[PDB]
Amino acid sequence: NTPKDQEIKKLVDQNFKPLLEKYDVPGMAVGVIQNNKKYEMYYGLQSVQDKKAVNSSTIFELGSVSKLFTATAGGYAKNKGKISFDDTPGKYWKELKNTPIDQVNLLQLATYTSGNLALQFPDEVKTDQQVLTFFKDWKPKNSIGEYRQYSNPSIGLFGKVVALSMNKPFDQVLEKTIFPALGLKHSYVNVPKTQMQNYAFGYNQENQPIRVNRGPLDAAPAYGVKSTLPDMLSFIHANLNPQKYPADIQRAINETHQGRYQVNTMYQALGWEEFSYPATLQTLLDSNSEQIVMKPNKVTAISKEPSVKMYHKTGSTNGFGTYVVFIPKENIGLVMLTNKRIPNEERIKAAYAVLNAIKK
Ligand SMILES: *[B]([O])([O])[C]([C]N1[C]=C(C([O])=O)N=N1)[N]C(=O)[C]SC1=NN=C([N])S1
Repeated sequence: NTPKDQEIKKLVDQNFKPLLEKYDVPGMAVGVIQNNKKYEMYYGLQSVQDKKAVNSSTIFELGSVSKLFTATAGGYAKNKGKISFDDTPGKYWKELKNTPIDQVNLLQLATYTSGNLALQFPDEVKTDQQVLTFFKDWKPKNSIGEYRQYSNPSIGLFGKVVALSMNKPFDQVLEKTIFPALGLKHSYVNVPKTQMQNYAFGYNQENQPIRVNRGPLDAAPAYGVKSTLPDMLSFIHANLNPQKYPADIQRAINETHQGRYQVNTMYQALGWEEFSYPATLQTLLDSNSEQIVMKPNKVTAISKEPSVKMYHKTGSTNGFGTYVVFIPKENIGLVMLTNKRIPNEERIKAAYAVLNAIKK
């Protein structure tokens, strides 16, 4: 026989470890949770110049996986009566009243269906007034609610409206409310100086050490969260077992599991991307295709409400890669964290092979 932990370690060795040499990745953390049992696998260095090994205290930048905490915070404020998904941003940011952006509702902002919001804020938009001027000068292009265009400013305005409804800055909404409620003790929007020695360097395509740039404050809901592998395994555990939490946090997590519309085989939930399970590999790869990620796509109402579902989300900054995935019916999830970007298809393919080969 071979113990289950050695079986998972071998599968991660055969599928994820080759990616380090293939893409010259300094460090990697891979974690699997199955039936409430966590398995952690660390590779390489969190800092090349310091020869510091990746370990359970290593803090990675989550990139777009931050959007799952913004969605959770949004579901929390919705179930606590602070917002309604039918509300518009001008209701909470009063300066946006009687402006074109005030016709899009909060759910449409969180699911990227405003009809005229690109992937990124403009480069010059950085200060608080510049973000307000951007949304004030916003004008519609496509019919509101009909086309999904993956957008950081879109969910950034949603996260900003969520924070205003709780009378707290967004970084406090996560670090004072959502992170403590989920048991995450090493997840940050702003890493304190006492934890900087655990903050890994990220590495660009020239393997130069880099870290994320503090852009507009309203970009943190889009890609500004940093966490460790044990905290992300706890976060996957929360999505698998929402009953571990009081009602409003439990309903917040379930809110992020409810698909809102379809784009081909992809269900757009709150933050999470949802799929019928079992999913083909090409279904999961399609979700990160240039056509889905970079272009506007007409949305369709959900036809098949999936009874058996699975969810995932890719995330990247300039020097980090992330991938999270879980399947509720199999009580299993996976997290991948790297301090260098690797193609999204390689993260999806490697996790697909690991999860399907793990004996249930
Ligand atoms: B998110 O990860 O999806 C989002 C979009 N994205 C994906 C990728 C990729 O596949 O490599 N790159 N961006 N991530 C971001 O928007 C990161 S924005 C940053 N601004 N400054 C930095 N140093 S990272």
